[PDB]
Amino acid sequence: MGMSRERSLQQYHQTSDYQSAVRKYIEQAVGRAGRTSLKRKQILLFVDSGLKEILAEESRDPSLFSHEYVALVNKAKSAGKSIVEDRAVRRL
Amino acid sequence: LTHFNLQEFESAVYESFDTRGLRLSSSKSYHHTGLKLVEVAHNQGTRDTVNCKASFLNTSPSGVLADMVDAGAVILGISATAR
Amino acid sequence: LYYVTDSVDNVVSAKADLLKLIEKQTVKGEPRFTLEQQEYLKAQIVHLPNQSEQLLQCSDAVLNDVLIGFNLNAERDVQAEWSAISGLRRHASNPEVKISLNRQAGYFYRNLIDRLQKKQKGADRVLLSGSLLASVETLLPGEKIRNGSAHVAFLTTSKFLKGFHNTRSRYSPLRDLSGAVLIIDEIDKQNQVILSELCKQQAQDLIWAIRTLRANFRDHQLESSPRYDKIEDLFEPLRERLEEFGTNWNLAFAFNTEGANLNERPVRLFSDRSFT
Amino acid sequence: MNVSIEEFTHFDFQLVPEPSPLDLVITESLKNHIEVNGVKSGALLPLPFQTGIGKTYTALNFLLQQMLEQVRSELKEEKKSKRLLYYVTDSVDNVVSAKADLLKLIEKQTVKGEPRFTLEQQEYLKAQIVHLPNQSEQLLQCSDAVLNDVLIGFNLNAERDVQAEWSAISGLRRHASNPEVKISLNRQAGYFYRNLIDRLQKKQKGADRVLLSGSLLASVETLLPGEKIRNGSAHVAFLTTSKFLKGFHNTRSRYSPLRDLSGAVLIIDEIDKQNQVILSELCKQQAQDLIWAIRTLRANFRDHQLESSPRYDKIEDLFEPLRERLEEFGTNWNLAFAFNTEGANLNERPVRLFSDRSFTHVSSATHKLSLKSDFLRRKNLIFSDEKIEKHGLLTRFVNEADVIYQWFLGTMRKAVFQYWENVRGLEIRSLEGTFQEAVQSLLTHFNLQEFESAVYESFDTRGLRLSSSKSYHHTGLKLVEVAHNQGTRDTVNCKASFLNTSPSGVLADMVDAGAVILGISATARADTVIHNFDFKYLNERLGNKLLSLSREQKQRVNNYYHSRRNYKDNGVVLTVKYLNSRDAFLDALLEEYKPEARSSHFILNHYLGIAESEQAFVRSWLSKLLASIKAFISSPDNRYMLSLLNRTLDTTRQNINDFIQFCCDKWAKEFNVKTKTFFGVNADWMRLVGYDEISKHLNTELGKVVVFSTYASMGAGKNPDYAVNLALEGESLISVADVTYSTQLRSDIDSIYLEKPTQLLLSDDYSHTANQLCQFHQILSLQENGELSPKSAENWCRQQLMGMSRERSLQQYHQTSDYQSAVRKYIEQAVGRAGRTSLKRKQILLFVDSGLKEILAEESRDPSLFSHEYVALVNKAKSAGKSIVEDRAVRRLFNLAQRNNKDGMLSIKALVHRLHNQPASKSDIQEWQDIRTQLLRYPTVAFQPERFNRLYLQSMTKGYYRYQGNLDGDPNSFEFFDRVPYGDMVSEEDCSLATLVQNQYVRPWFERKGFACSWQKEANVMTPIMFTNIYKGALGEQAVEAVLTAFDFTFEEVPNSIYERFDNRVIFAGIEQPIWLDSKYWKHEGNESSEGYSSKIALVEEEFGPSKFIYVNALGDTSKPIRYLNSCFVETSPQLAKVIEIPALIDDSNADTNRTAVQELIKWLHHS
DNA sequence: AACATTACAAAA
DNA sequence: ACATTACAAAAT
Repeated sequence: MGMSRERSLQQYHQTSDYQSAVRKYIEQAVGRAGRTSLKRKQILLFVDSGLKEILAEESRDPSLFSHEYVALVNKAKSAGKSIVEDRAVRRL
Repeated sequence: LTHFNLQEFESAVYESFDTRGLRLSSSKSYHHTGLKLVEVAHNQGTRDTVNCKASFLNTSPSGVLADMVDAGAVILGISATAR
Repeated sequence: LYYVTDSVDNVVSAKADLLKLIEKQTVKGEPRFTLEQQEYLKAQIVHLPNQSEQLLQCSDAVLNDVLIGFNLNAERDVQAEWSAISGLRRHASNPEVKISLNRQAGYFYRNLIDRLQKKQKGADRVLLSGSLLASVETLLPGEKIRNGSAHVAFLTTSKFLKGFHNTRSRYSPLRDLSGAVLIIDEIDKQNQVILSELCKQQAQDLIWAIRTLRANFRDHQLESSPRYDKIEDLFEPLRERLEEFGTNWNLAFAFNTEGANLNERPVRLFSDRSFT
Repeated sequence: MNVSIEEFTHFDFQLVPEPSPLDLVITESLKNHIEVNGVKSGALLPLPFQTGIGKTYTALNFLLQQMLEQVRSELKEEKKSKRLLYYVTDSVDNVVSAKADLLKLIEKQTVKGEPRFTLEQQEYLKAQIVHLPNQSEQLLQCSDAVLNDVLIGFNLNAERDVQAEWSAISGLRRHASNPEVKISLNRQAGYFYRNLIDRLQKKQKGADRVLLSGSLLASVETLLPGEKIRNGSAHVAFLTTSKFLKGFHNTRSRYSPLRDLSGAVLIIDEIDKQNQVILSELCKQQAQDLIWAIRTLRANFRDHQLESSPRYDKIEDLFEPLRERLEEFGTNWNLAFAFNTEGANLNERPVRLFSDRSFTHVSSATHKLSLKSDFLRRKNLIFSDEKIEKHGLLTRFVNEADVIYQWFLGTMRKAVFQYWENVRGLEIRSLEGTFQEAVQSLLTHFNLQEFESAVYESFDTRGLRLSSSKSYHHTGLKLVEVAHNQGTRDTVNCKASFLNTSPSGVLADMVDAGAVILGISATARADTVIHNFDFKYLNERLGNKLLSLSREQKQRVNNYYHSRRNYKDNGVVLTVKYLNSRDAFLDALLEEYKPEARSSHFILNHYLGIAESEQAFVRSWLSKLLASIKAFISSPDNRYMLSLLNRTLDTTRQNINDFIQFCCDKWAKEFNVKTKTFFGVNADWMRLVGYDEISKHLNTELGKVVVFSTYASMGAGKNPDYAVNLALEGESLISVADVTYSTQLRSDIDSIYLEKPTQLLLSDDYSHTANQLCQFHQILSLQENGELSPKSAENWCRQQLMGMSRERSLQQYHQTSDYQSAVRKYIEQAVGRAGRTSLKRKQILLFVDSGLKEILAEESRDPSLFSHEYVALVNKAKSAGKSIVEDRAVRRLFNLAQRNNKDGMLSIKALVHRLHNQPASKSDIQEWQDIRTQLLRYPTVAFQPERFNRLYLQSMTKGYYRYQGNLDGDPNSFEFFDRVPYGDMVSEEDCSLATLVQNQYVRPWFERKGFACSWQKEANVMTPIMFTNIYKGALGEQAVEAVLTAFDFTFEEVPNSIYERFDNRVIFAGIEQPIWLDSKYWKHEGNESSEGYSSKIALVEEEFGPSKFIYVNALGDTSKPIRYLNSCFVETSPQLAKVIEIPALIDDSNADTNRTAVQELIKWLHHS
């Protein structure tokens, strides 16, 4: 019918694919900023609070995550756990 | 194409062999069937005939990658968010 | 061997770093490769940019050599375009000139390579050796791949999907991927790059196409030479299907619409081809 | 705000300036055309107005008068469309200058001393004139504001593809450096204009059509000058010939003037040159693959149908015969298979075939090429039979395919016209408004969209169209190349290039479409078909539509020219000299140039850079040129010399220049006169410092000037005059007119040297195919006019197809009188373009290459309109007495007799072959019967025929002639008239018509049928082929039919299965078995075999069983016995014979019927 | 009443 | 063995 981009985005935001894409963008952003070996005493990360509920849903193996991404995920998860629908069951 | 007098399909055929010359059959998946969008509208310059202009996607990017792997190519994809 | 990534800058930088690695690699403290071995290794690596940048990086001497060696120096339509582009080149002002220079470079490269391929396909095929071979390999990096001088190619994803020219035709890597090795940098973005390439295909008029196929497959036949052995049997079911379909839908008539609301807006149909 | 038409209300349209005799010459001639013919008929008026007499002023005054007539009609008719006016010439510079002079004429015209037009009237008049340049120059003259307004108003400002291109071009515009940038800028302007106008037209065609008004309308009219013509704001257009032929764009489509020429007026400057210009476009057409085209037409016309709506009424019947022909052709040639070649020599070289489409066919193959369908291989193979099989030839297949393709294009034109008629009927809008929609609808109903372009160009060159008239000028030629397809080595294609008409045919089409054409040129009626239109063909085709000046009008023009160029009464003398080559003279200056050298040949070979082979040629060119220059330097009063050569003296021959320069200096020192030289004065030089330097030097320095140029460099609008400074010139100047020191004081060239023009055959550098078509067109035009015999033309065509050199083509051309006419045309133009002013020297020196003396001495036209210099040249040449030359008229008569005989010879054979092909057609029977009827009714005609022109030849005698040739052999070996004093004679007596008509039975039949009983003593008489193969047979058949009908016999029409095998079928007394008849006019040996007669009889009985066969001789001795023969033509008993032979029906001594023979025939019929 | 943008590659 | 050149327009 020819709807608008805002309505397509609203349709997309109801999927867990959207959250995975958000976390992918955050991971790339924090990874493209640690390219050297000389580090300051303190590294400050400031995050839009709307990302917190998303980043608390990271569940993959952190064996290959960067240090900044692990710090972000731990800080988000520090607020406890939130009730979410399992991706596998809904996909089933 | 010259034996069949079908030279006007030449370009089309070439493009097909670009996107489907890379090709376990009755498996069903959007990634190797694609989609089709058809517009039925009046022909240019004449107001009493119509045409059916169709745009196709015969495969998805994942289908293209699977085709390259199945064609014998060894692919090393390097990315931190590769999976 | 292919090194593929999305950006041109990453391709150029990766080739530069490979050359640096060849130059400066050491084992146990001694240099790994001698100067001759380094030169031989560097000779096997080729870079395939878009056609405009391919033309603009060739000197006027190389292009004059190519034109003289293929007897295109007297065509007028070719010499006028090349003279105009050389004049633009010697007057490279602010990018206002550069955009036009790039566009004309692309068009001239298309025309020149088309004529060169046509000349090489015929019986009066030019023999390539020495300075002419060097000039052609400078103008056509794919000729190095075709001859066997080089086997490593640095290119972008879109260039890989479209292919590159040599003296004979346009070579498509996708049709010759048996045994090749691909190193794809930033692989997850190649999904979007490939999708953008796939969504650019030309639309087809289905009524015209089916009518043409039905009209031409009704009578026309292949020759029964050994080159066409068992090829005619591949098309018989298609001929039967076409004849039955044309009988069913009355393809002798042309198509039209009538009624309300069918004129203001064209009809749009979407199909996933299975159940949507 | 723009002026309106309501301003001319108080203007008086009867007050005109005093008209010059040239204006009367135009208007008086054009009025009698409206009287004799109608107001809707076109005309062609060639006006021999020489340059400098005021021809541009006259043409522009006529154009302004037409503009005023249009304004007056609009005021009185207070909505008819405006009458279009076109000013067409070859050069862009001439177009721009003519428009500038028209605007100046509007601004500065006065009547009785008061200004003719007010400021607002002047603005309104200037608003009606438009100029149409090429698309690149059209774009580059629009400001960025206009283009931004156009893009914004059509919502193209956000498209990326358009905006990137426009940004690139705008960036290029500001950085306009040396032409290295300008060439690319022009190319990009052309491409961007293509894309932008295409998008604008697409957007205007759809429902979302932008409304144009105010600033957007002004911007669009600035970008698209044709939109002004389409709206009706303007109706006068200045454009070039090529632009006129191609057309121009408006907001809807590309407008083609050729399709809308009804009522338009064309002013064509330098008309005779346009013959060449038009040919160029005609030679640029795209080649067509005939195999692909015919296969596509056959596949798509087999099933696809048009809709039966009222818009398509009676259009399908236009295409039904083409469908039947296509299906029959496809079965005949097995178009289900693809084509290929095999054999020796068929691979190294492609096959080339040339056809004039009537009687000139040439093949590049040494042996006849055959075409065979191999069903086992499923292929169509082209063979070379190393051993006549009429069926199965490549030439037959190619000719039939070409015929079918052209038939399809013509039927598409007819269908477009019918669609326009139906649409006009329904929606009650010109032929141009429905042309594209009709083409699209027809091609999409038939699924034949790939022919779209092929249709459009055709309607350009054949939509401009007294039918059975035969002439090369409206049939054209065809060049076919059979060669392997690209990329595949087992199929071939047949690429064909066509010329469907000649430039003369195009001009005749424009005149017949309702256009009034004024062609202005001093050499407008030259006697060349190579460098001018064919005016014999134009006269034949147009009749009184081709206007001309009477003797009194010509004398008025001559008096006006003499009054403005009075030489004799003002003491101006023209001294003409003819220069021969002098070897010792050149040797002297050669030795003085390099005194250290041993011989002059060493100097030419080493110092001048002349190769030893060409030295002699140079020694003829140089020794003449210098001989003029010296004679110019020793002349005291002369200042300005122009040397017209064939080759440019640029830096490529720099060394030669030095030698000439040296000589000049020496001669200057020998005569104490300063001399300046201008070498290499060509078109590129004029684009640089632009001939104003020579004028300034003549105006400011007291020395002689010698300019070295060529014929090609001196164009129509070059104007080589300088501003006179009376201090530098003495008393040598003379005024030859009566004008009171009009504006500036200017003089012209005073001394001239003329070389013999050389490369007088046209050529095309666009491509190899275009040049081939140009050469073939020239050969065929020379054959059509009669300058070549058919044998010479066929040999020349064969050599051209083999690929000869230009020198051999020139040698072929030099043997014609067309060559001499072209030479004299070039000389006349050269001397006419050098007398453009009225201030003349005491003496005017003309130096002429002596090789021209023999040519110019053959001038024979009326010198009433020649210039003074040309008359002086002709008189000087003729001063050597008269030379014996062959008359052009009689030689053309011989050549045309041979041409007509050959054309009839081949046409009769083709028609008979088509007749002996069962099933036959109906147009073929009609053609055969019409030919016989025309010959019977008009054996000789007084006027030149129009519908059957190739059945007759023009003889020197009246009603009879002599010939000597083999009527069954080679048509190229026939001789006619006094060349064969003792030969076969064609007249009324050799056909024994007078003795035949004396009989009491044939004569009433001839009167009631209208057949001539005698031959009028006329100049047009039938060719020998028609006298022997057609006329005598018709006489015998008619005599036999009348004699038998007098005895109560009935005759019925033979059916097509046995046509031309037997003339008639006989019914008498109701005998239920069929009876077949054969008649021979007089006694002749039965060259057809008895086995052939038996074959015919068996063929007849195969379809009709037993019957009767009669072989009767119309005229002969009636005492001979009546014969009975069997099926084997052996004499047998009357009780079992099947063939009855009658030796004579009417006796040849007293014209008495053999009634006994008729009675015996009746008894024979009673015995069966 | 949702959501809220930049960037690029091959050109024909 | 002939004969013996330059110039134009519309561009696709």
